[PDB]
Amino acid sequence: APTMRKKFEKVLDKKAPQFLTSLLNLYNGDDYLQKTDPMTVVTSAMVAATLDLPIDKNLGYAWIVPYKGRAQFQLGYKGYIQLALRTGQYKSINVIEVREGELLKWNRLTEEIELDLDNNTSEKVVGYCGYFQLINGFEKTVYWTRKEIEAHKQKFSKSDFGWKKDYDAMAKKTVLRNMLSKWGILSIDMQ
Amino acid sequence: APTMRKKFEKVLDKKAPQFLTSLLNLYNGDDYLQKTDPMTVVTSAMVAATLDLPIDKNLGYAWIVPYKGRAQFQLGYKGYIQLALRTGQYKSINVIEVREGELLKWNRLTEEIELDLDNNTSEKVVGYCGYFQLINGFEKTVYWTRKEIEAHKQKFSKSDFGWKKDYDAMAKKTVLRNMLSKWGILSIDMQ
Amino acid sequence: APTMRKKFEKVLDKKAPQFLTSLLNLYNGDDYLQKTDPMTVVTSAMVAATLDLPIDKNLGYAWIVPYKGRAQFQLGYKGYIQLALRTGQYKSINVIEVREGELLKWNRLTEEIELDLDNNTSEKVVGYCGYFQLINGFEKTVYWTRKEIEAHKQKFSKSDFGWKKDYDAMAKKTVLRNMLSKWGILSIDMQ
Amino acid sequence: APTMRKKFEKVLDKKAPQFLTSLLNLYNGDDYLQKTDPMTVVTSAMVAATLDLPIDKNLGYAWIVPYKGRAQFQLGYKGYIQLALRTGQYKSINVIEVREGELLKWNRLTEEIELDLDNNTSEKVVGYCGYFQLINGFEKTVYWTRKEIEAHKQKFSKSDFGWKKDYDAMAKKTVLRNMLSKWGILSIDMQ
Amino acid sequence: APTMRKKFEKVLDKKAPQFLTSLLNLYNGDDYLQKTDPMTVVTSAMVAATLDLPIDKNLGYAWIVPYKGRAQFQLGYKGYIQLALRTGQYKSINVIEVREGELLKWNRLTEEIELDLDNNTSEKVVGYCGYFQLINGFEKTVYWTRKEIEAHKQKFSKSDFGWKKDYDAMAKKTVLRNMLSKWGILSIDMQ
Amino acid sequence: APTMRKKFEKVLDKKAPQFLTSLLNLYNGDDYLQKTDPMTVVTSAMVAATLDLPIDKNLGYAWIVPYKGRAQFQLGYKGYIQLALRTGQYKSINVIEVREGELLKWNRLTEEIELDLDNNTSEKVVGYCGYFQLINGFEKTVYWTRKEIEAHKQKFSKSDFGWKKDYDAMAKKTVLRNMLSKWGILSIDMQ
Amino acid sequence: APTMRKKFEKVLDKKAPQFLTSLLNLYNGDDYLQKTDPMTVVTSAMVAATLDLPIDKNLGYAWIVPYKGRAQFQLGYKGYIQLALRTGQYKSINVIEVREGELLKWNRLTEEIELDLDNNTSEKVVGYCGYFQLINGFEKTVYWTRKEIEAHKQKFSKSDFGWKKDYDAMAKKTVLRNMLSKWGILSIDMQ
Amino acid sequence: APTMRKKFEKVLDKKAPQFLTSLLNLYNGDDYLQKTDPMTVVTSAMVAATLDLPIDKNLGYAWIVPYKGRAQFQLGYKGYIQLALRTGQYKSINVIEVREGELLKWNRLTEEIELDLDNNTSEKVVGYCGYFQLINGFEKTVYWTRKEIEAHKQKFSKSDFGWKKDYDAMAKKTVLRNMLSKWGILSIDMQ
Amino acid sequence: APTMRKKFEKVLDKKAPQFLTSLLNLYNGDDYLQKTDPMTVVTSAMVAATLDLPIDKNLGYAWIVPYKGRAQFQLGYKGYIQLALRTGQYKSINVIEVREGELLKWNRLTEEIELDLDNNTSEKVVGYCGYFQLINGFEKTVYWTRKEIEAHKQKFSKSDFGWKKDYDAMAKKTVLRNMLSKWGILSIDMQ
Amino acid sequence: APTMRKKFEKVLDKKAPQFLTSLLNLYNGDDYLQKTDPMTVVTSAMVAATLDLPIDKNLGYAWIVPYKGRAQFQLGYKGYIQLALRTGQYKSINVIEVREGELLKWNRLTEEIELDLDNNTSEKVVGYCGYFQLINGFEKTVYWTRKEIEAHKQKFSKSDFGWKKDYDAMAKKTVLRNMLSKWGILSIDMQ
DNA sequence: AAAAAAAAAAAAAAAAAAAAAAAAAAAAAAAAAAAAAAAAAAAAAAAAA
DNA sequence: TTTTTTTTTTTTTTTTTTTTTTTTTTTTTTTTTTTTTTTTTTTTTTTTT
Repeated sequence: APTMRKKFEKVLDKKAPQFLTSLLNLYNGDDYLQKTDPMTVVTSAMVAATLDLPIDKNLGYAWIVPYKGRAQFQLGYKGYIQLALRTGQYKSINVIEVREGELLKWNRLTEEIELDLDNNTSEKVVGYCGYFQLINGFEKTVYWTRKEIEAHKQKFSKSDFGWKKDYDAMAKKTVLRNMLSKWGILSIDMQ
Repeated sequence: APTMRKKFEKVLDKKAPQFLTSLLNLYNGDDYLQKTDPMTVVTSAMVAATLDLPIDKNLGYAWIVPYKGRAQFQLGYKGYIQLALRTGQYKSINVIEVREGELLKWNRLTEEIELDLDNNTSEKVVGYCGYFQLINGFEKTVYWTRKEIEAHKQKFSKSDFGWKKDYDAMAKKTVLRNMLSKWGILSIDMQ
Repeated sequence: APTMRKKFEKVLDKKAPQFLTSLLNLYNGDDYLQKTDPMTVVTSAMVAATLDLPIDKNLGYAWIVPYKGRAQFQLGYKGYIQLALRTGQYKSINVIEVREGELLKWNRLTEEIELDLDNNTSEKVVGYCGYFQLINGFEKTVYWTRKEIEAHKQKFSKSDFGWKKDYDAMAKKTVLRNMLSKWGILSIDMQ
Repeated sequence: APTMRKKFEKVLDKKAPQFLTSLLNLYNGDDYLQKTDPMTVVTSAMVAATLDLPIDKNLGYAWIVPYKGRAQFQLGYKGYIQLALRTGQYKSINVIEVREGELLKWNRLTEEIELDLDNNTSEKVVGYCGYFQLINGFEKTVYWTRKEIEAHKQKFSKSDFGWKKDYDAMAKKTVLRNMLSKWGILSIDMQ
Repeated sequence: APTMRKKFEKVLDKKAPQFLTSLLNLYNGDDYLQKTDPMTVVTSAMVAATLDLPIDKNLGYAWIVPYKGRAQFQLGYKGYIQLALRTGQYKSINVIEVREGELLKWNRLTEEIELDLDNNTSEKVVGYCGYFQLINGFEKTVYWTRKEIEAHKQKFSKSDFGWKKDYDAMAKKTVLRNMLSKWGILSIDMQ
Repeated sequence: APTMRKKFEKVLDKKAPQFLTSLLNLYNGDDYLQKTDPMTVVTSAMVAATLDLPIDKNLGYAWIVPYKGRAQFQLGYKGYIQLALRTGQYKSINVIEVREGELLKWNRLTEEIELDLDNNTSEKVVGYCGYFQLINGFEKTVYWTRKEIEAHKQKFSKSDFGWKKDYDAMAKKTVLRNMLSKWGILSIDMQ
Repeated sequence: APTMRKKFEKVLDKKAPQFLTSLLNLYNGDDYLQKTDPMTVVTSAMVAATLDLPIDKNLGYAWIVPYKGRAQFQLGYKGYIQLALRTGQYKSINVIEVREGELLKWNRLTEEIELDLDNNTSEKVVGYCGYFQLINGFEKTVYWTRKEIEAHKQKFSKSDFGWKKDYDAMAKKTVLRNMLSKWGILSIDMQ
Repeated sequence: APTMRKKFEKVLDKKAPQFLTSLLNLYNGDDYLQKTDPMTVVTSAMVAATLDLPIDKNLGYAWIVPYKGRAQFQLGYKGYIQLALRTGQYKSINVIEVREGELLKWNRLTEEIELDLDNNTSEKVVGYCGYFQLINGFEKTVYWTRKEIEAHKQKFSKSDFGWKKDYDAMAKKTVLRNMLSKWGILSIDMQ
Repeated sequence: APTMRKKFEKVLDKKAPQFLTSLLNLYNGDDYLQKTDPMTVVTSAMVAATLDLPIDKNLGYAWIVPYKGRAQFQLGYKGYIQLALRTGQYKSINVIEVREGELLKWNRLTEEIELDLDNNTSEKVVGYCGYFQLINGFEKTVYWTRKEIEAHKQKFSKSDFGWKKDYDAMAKKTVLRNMLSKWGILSIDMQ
Repeated sequence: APTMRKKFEKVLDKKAPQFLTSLLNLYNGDDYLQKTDPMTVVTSAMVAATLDLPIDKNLGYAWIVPYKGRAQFQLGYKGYIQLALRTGQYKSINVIEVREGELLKWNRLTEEIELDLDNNTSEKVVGYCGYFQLINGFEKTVYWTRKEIEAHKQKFSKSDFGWKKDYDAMAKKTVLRNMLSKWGILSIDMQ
């Protein structure tokens, strides 16, 4: 038992600046966590700083969100990218927007898609595509339409300010985060 | 005997942050493990952290479930994906939903299935299909119907909250986890 | 002599986490190995961890069973699958259940079997079939009836709890393990 | 001379785990090799591990048998199957039991045999048949009677425990091993 | 000159395990080669391992026999079978024993022989027959009597232990090896 | 010019083991080639290995004989058999000994010979006969007497050790080799 | 034009070993081609190897003879036999020597000759006869005397070493080659 | 149109070696075709190789002769013999020389000629005779005198070197070729 | 309808080389068919090659002559001979020239002609005679004079180059072709 | 019924080239059959080719003439000659022209006619005579005058181009065809 | 009854460099093998420009 | 620029046996180089029961 306590104390002392920065950023921010127990907020900042993911706004790697008076540590859509890059096994990641009259055919069985880029008749988007390929040959491609993204936003999202000014960025972020979370390979320790 | 103790101590010291993160996440969670022996919970967290599978909720790789006052470490449906990707011998993994009037014929002997996608008469699903192919030519395909999935859920599952709002996700997860567990090739050490 | 000792020590040090995981899982389990010599259990865990086959329950690759106060390391019905996949020469493996009024004829000399699937008059099973085919053209097919499986279970099996709730799974597992052990090609090192 | 020593050392270092597993299995077994020179046992384990044929009991590929105080490495009836499959030129191998009133005629010159299967008057066996066919058209068929098998067992076998409980398995194993050893084509390196 | 040296070195390095196995088997055997030059034994093992014919006792493909203080590599009666099967042009090979009152007539010009099998008056053998047929229509048949085999054994063989317990096996082996050596078609590289 | 050099180099690299085996067998043999230029011996071994005819003693397909200080590659009496079998157009080849009081008449114009076999008055040979028949109907028969064979041996052969112990084998070999060389159809590439 | 070049290159690559063997045999031979252009020798070896007729001495199918400083490819008296056998339409070919007091009468119009064989008064030859018969009924017979053969040898032959030791063989070869060249039917591709 | 092109291409590819041999023989020959268009020479070699009649000098079946700067393919006096033998309907062909005081009478109406052979008074020739007989009873006989042959040679032949050394061979060749061309039955495809 | 198309296609494919040879000979010839439709020329070559009558100049069996811009296939005076010989019912065919003072009398009713050959007073020809006799006894004889032949040549022939140098050959050819065409029996398929 | 269909199909397949030649000749000809049903033309060509009588113009054995929009197969004046010769019972056939002052008397009862040939006073024809005699003694003679032939031509013939340039040939053809058709003996199968 | 007829003459061919051998043969009979511990679940998501 | 949810297991233990035998032989080549020549000629008519 004392050995685990000493190891935990050493780990805690090794990562003081991240904890200090997270606490200072939380203090300097707005006042929306005043209805929750401070112990939960401290624990959330602790676990966030343990994973080398500060809570500073300029990076957007993690957040603290209160649920029923309890603070929860949450991962952003760039934390998955950070973990995937820390894994060190990826080769390519990309996500683009398919406009009107670009794709030719697409079947979900063989995951084969063909497009005719730089040949458009209008200036409105029709769908979005994402694709990531590893080093050992594994590849994955997904394609979403506007209706599915709208349904997902209506079902899950509970805000409308961000989705109004820039519709494309939120859709791209959702596609990227879903593709990376569901099928990606993640790791914690950098190699 | 002392050599094995030194090796075990070195292995323990090498993976402290995962153990710390798992313990902190368990502490910050709800109070449902208070009726079990803490030693079993500590051992379960230990073995979970040994396999590079943290117990944090944002990843969903493993769980701790108490059975008859004894805590047990359990693998999720993404842990199999993680192990398969760590193996480094796969080429493709996929699972889709076959809607009404899509498939033509299917026999379980030769595992040959043909479908006519993008040609539907209704908007209700009829079945689910899964398919994974390796690099050395080995392929595997499975097909489930709604009745079999309903029977499996009635026989094994003991909850109904998740199965109500989104029926398709649970069926896809069950098909994927069964196909990967029964016939897949798994490994622990990354290559 | 010293060179072999150094090589053995290096091999031992290379595979510490598997040994640690196996020992922890054995400790966390029930108390049924207390009537045997601990040295035999340690040796069995050692050889099990040497072959990249952990003893964790969630995988079911190997077991430790005591016989006359001596612990023995045993291979499950998925260890054969793992070794066959590690070989890298297979093309297809399958096992199905032949119901009432499905097969037409079957002779054990030429190993030729014909069936009329999706055309049944009842809902009771009559037999089981297994078939595996390699890449270089070698194929093997076996067919068992209910009477033979019942006789085998009565002769060899010494438990009845598992065979009661689900009769089909045990029969399929027995057919698969027998077909893979008697006629399959196995290997230890992954290619 | 130094070049051959370096090559031998490299070959030895390449196959350490098989040697370790064989030695551990020999140690964990019963005490029947204590009347022989340990150097011979070490050499036998060495040559057994050189051919990718471990000595573990669960596989039954090879054995170590002491003769006049000297240990000898011996091939089982599955080692021939393993070598034949490693050759990669086979198409079919089979062995069955001919019961009472099944075969019609059989001549040893043209190796032509005809049978009327699934038409029996009793439940006692009369003989055994074996047949293996290659890819380039070469085929071989053998047929043994009960008297010849009994004479062979009396002449060569020196134990009776195995032959009592299950008479058919030993006869089938003898037919298979004799047919594969005398007329089969074997190889060491996998292709 | 350097190119041939590099090619020879590559060929030597490609076939190390066979050489190692042959040397280990020679070392583990009895002490009868101590009166000969070790260089000749090494060269004989080298050429034996070059032709993919190990010197292990369990296979019986080749031997090393000392003549006037010089070791010589020799082919067994199964090496001819191995080479003939490696050729890939054969269709059938067989050898049987003709008992008393079985054959009717036999002339050595047209090589036509007729027999009445399964009709015997005694239980003593009278002669032996061998027959091999290729794919392109070429066939060859030979027939030996007891007197000729006895004369050959007296003239050439210099041992009597093997010929005493089992007279038929040695005669069959001699007929097979003579028929395959004198008239058969052999090859070294497998096709 | 470079293309022919590349083709020759590829052909040389394709047939290394035969060259290595021939050189090793020549080295392990007696010392009778020490009075000749090594370049001629190397060239002779090269051409011998090019035709898939190794120089090993156990086969007796080809020899190296020095003439006036120059080594020459020579074909044995089995090389003709090998080439004829490689041709793939033959149907039957045979050679027998005609004893006293067996043949009735023989004329060299129509090549018609009749004999009364199995009816002899003495045990001394009188002549030898050879006969080979193709598939397209072409047949050839030759008959030699003792006087002609003795004259040929006196005129051409320059040794007497072999001809003393076994007179019949040398006569049969001479008849076979002459009949196959003068009138047979030969080919190099196997079909 | 490129198509014919590709076809010629493929034909050249298909027959490399014959060209290599011919070149090696020419190199290993005596030095009598040093006064001619090497290009002509290379072309002659090329055309000789194109017709599946190697230039090796042990076969005697073709030769290279220099005329006025130009090498020429020439057919031997066995090349005609090889081509005739490749045709596949022959039934019988023969040539014999008619001794003193054997023939009775012979007219060149109807090509009818009668002889009384095995009835001689001396041991000196008087003439030679040749006869070949096809399958469709066509037959041809020729008869030469000693004077005509002597005149032909004096007129055409320019050497005397071969004609001295063995007079009969050269006469038989001349009769055979003339009869086969003037009236025979030849072909290049084997059927 | 494409079908005929494919058939022509297949026919061309089937007969490459004859074309290659003809071209190589033409290249290796003297320089007398340098004043003609190469396309005509290529076409002539093509048609010559199409009819299974190579242009090699050792056979003398066909020639290429330039006329007014245009190369022409020409048939020799042995090509007619080859075609007649390919027909498969002939029974006998012959041509002889009638010397002084041999024939008795000859009339051109009934084609009846009688001679008294082996009864001569001088050693000078007087005429030539040719005779060919089919299988169905058709026969043809021709007889030429010296004056007619001399007139034909003066009228048609434009060279004198060949006609000087050997007068009889040219006359026999002319008689044979005229008799076979004017009245013979020819065919292209062998039967 | 499809059956006749398949049969026609098979017949076309069976006779490709004749068509190819005819087309190549037509191409290599002079330019006199450039004023006609190529389809007619192709059809004429097709029908000419269908009847096993190539259009090569060295044989002179058939020709292509343009009439009013339309190519026509025409039979020569040797095609009738070829067809008559293919019939297989003829016994004798002949045509001679009757000189001055040879014939005695000739009447056209009974077709009886008598001549006194080898008794001439001048060296000028007076007429021509032709005679052909079958096997079943049918005979036919015709006799032409110089005036009738001159009248026929003036009426029908439209060229004078051939008729100038050799007057007898054209007259003999006309007599032969007229006698064979008007009264002969012809057939297409060889028997 | 199926047997007759198979026999008809075999007969059709046996005579393809004649049908092909007839169709090609009809196609290459002029356009005068375009007003008739193609089925009738095909049937007429079929029956014409069935009787071994091609429709090619160079032979003139048969024709196709349209009558009231229906094509009809017609026999020429040489088809009767062909059938009569196929019968094999004839001995002589002839037809001549009787000029002015040649015949003496002629009565139609006894069919006796006498003429004084080679004794004429003018150069104009007066009549025509025809005569054919069999082997068994049967003879037939007919005699026509100019008036009867003119009346027949006026009554039956409907063209005048042919009858103008050559009056004698048409009269001879009419006499021959009438005499052969009315009184001759005809057959279809050759004997 | 639809039948009259022709485009045909000819050559470039003689011949040889083949006789032959170094092969007789053996070290091989066979065994240690029968099979079991297996069924399954905890999962749906979002905070971003 | 905005804050959730859900549930807890089960079974069972082994046996069998050990070897043998024996070693070689044979020897050596030959011979010789070529030739000859180059074309021609000409194109449609007719009908229907």
